[PDB]
Amino acid sequence: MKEFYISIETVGNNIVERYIDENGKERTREVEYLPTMFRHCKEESKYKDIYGKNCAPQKFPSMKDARDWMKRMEDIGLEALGMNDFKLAYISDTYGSEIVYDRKFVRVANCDIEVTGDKFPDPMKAEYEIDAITHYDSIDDRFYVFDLLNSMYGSVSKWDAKLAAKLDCEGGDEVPQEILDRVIYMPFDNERDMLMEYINLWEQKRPAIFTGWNIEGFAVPYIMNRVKMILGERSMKRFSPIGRVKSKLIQNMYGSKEIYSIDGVSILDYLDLYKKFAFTNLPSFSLESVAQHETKKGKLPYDGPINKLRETNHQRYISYNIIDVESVQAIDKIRGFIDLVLSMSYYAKMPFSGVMSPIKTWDAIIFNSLKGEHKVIPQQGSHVKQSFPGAFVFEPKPIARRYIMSFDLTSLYPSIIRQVNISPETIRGQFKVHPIHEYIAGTAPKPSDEYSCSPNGWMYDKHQEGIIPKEIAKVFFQRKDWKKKMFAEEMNAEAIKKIIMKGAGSCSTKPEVERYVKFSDDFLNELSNYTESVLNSLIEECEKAATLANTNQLNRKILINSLYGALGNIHFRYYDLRNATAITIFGQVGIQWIARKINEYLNKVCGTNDEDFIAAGDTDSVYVCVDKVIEKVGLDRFKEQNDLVEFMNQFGKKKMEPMIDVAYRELCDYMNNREHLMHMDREAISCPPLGSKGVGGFWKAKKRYALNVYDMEDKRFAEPHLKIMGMETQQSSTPKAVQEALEESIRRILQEGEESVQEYYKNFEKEYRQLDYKVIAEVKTANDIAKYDDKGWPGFKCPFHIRGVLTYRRAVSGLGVAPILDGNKVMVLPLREGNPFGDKCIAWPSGTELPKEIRSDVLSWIDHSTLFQKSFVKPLAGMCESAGMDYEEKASLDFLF
Amino acid sequence: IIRQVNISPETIRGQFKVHPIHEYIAGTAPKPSDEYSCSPNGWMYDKHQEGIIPKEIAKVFFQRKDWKK
Amino acid sequence: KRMEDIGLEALGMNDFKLAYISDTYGSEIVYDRKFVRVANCDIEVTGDKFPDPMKAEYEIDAITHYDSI
Repeated sequence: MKEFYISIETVGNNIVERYIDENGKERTREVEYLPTMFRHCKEESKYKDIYGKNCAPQKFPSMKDARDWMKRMEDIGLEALGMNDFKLAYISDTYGSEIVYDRKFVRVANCDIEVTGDKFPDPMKAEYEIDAITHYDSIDDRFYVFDLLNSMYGSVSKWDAKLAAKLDCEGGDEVPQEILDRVIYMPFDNERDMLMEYINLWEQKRPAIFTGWNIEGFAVPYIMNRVKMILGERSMKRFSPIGRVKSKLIQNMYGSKEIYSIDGVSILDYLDLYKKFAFTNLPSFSLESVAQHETKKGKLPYDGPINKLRETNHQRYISYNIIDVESVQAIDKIRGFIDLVLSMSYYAKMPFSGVMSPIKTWDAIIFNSLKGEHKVIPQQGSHVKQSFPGAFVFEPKPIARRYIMSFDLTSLYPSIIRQVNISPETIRGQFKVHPIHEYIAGTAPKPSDEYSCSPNGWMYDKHQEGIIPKEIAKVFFQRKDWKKKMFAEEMNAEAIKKIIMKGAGSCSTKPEVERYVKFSDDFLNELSNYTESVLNSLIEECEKAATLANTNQLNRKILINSLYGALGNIHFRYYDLRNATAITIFGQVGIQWIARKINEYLNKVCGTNDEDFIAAGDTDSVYVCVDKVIEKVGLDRFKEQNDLVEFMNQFGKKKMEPMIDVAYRELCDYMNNREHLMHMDREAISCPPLGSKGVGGFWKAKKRYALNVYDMEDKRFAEPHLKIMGMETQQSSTPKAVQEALEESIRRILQEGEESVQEYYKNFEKEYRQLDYKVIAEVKTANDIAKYDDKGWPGFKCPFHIRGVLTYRRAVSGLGVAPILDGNKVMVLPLREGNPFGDKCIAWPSGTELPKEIRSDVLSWIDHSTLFQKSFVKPLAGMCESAGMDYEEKASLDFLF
Repeated sequence: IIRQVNISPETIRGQFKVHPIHEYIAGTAPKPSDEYSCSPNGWMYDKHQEGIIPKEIAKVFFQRKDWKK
Repeated sequence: KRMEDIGLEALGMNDFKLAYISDTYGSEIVYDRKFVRVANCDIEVTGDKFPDPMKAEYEIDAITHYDSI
């Protein structure tokens, strides 16, 4: 196979690189790199810069020589062209051509750690002890488990595999058997031996990419702080193959935590990878909920705080962590995220960790393309931070819109990038600036005829294609090609399964198999001339090829989606404030333009005037509300929801292409570009169920609403699915039972009608009173109690939770219960005025129950009324007031005339 | 405190079972150690070798005393 | 820089001024206050606008400089 690397780093005047040799074995080499820099030249040279000026190369003998040359030509006020970074230059020059790789060869390690502690174990200080370490090695495909037997928290027994494999009722933990087939378990009596064994295990099998769920937040820091605090820095630095473990301190978002960097292994936090490369939103991003979402496999419920688990049934503890690491692997097996990171790294010819930063990725790819085109990139200009106006958010009228067709165009910012061709050399000057409303209404004349136009007052070329548009075109063509390859792989795989269940009894031999291309019929016959084992190998190969196609396709997708955020950042090598402002305000101008055109055309077609049809909207989405066409055609014509959906789909199909084309060709000739790529679709629809009196879709606030979608992007649903955001259905401040109740109420108001919501209100209101008092008690933190107490009675400015704690202490005076301690958590149950305890609330310690003697007296005297309203009534009020709806009725309007 | 507890970057010898501070304040907590000195943040420093920082503190103290005399 | 790239500790005083003082004096230093030239300066500039430390626009009319020796 081709020579492909694992990880490159810089050590002094040398480039060190861990790679895979020609025979599939891991090796390490050290090369004294000779950087080749560039500078401006008056003489004729074949190397021409971005603008077109001739430039001359220059070789250098040392790393420091090149750096000092850059500094010295910087301080004399002269510009030096090329790349300041050198690892990218080395990797680009060494390989040059596109590289191939085998995912099996690269060692992908997974880690997870469990630390028993009195208080939350703090990764930065790492004061507690490690007793659970599960390291998953890929090529060895092994779950190495390190357990600490004799800790300072009391010695415990030894883990048993067969016991854990059993069902939980006999005392097991239900770990799947194939997992225990690979669990290499080792106990340790003392911490030093276990940590040293982990160190030497890292040494023997050095990971190439070292991941885990929330790893740089809790795992990496804790392990390294503990090895520093136990063994010393001289062993802490043994993690890296080059002996360099430098600690970065910032995490400037709140300045809370610290990240780590082991020079030689590419740390890649799986939590960040999921957060950035999933396009999904969840109420909580903790491993358990997302694992349930992804693999539909939670773990057996447990009891008590985690801190005491090690001392109660440590067995389960260790088994718990063993399913912890697998869950992550499961997610990988569903998403192929590490295959994606390998694909991007080897497509951009760049180090692995750069995947975290879109700017580095884009710089690498654009430099590689330009170097392939014999050009030179400019020096990274230094600019100050000048924030530009944000997103043009439409104004939503809090009104219920029954028939609302929503749509947003594809790659808004990337498409605009070809509308204005904004590369640094493409600027051509400025023109006379009109008010923005003039361009919105089109009253301004043509800014320029032979030169392109942008609403930011600036002007760009038309015949000279920019380098950034060239990269956009290349990546977009690659994405289209790989989507075609996906279709090819899909029907090839279905042909293979057709061959499989047709039947094939013959010889066994693997033929000349191809990838990412369509399979011929004669090839299908040849595969039918092979055994069912060979057929299984063939479907495995087809599935692997399809997964690689997915990695490539979503690679292109995220590159395109990240270019916009790359261009607007200061440190990007081709930042232009004019370009960023043009991009943003052109997006605003385009969405306003299409909103106005929608209003005009819908008024003309309906025959009315001055009517507004556009609802709320973002910088790319315009949820126009169109119900006039439905009533205009005649609601009686439709007998089923499917017929109405199909009719409005045909209306959208006949309305989008011609209207959008005419509403964008004039803007295209205004802007004077080569061609208008800018276009929307009919992605989303919504409609209240036929024959019902539900509102269908309302609008509570900006980006806070609900709809009953029938068809997302031609994915029809037999029953309508509710799409909800903004409200507390997804907000975890309220309990989960009320979350279910709110989502059900939302469904009822959208679809069923008024009386349904009234009945559900009354039903839940009856059902809430007898619900268990544990879940309907508010979680609060009990602190600084002694300050707010007055001889065991409430004092000045006594907090509500502290008030409840004081009432509890008064009530449990003489009950023989443990007192509430400062810093503890308490569930609070408010009380009505006049209780024998003489106060409006009570609070009891976390994880415990109310005392039996006073439990009945409390329960008979609790005030659930104001809690119910705060946890359930609040939302309905907003939607019903914003949907022309009532949430409880006490007037007739019927009994009289 | 630095001179008495014998605290220095080189006299660290491990940690012990930390108890909550209010348990130490009332004196009901168990004896943290017998072999080396201890500090109620939950750390343990050797009793015998006087640290460099305590040594310099003692030097400066003695200079202070002789100069004031 | 070379040893830091390797990652091994480079012990010793990183600032060489302290190394010079430690090496070339060694014994307790004896000094006299009549040889240290300590200076006290004060300024007064006549100008309509409030004085701006960076602009340095006006001339200087009153300067006073006190020397100890």
